[PDB]
Amino acid sequence: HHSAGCPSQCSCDQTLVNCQNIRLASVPAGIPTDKQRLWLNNNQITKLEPGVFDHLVNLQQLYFNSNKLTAIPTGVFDKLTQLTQLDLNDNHLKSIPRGAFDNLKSLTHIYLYNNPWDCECRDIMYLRNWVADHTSIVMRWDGKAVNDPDSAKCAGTNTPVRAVTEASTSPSKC
Repeated sequence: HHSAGCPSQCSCDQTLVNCQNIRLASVPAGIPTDKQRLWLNNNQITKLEPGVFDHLVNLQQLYFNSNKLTAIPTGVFDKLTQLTQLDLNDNHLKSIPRGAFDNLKSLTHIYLYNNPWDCECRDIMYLRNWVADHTSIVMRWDGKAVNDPDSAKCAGTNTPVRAVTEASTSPSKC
């Protein structure tokens, strides 16, 4: 008999696929394409499969904070041209691949804080430049969203990623 599109581990609103807080180790199959909001935060997702969000073209809000991501496939957000809010805080990200955010032209809020950004490695230069060119959308949460471009910080030293000088980075320390 006919059932709803919703992943069975998750809960669904008219506008929201709520998959937060359910100890997921991977992104569930069958996320409906007509929803504008996806919460995958506070899980234990360690990887994003290439192509996972490609059909989710109407998505406006994607929360993926407090997971265990160590890398982002370069083209993973390519189809999310409507996306206005993206939360990646509290993952294990070390850098963003060059051009990863190229197609995210509607973003008003991106959250990047509490990731071990590796500022000794020259791969950090894409994120450095991107933050520096989009400071008005870099946000941290403190009750409400607060615009703070210094909130993406280098692992260990806590210096802002956007202040990193290329000369302090190395291509062989990666």
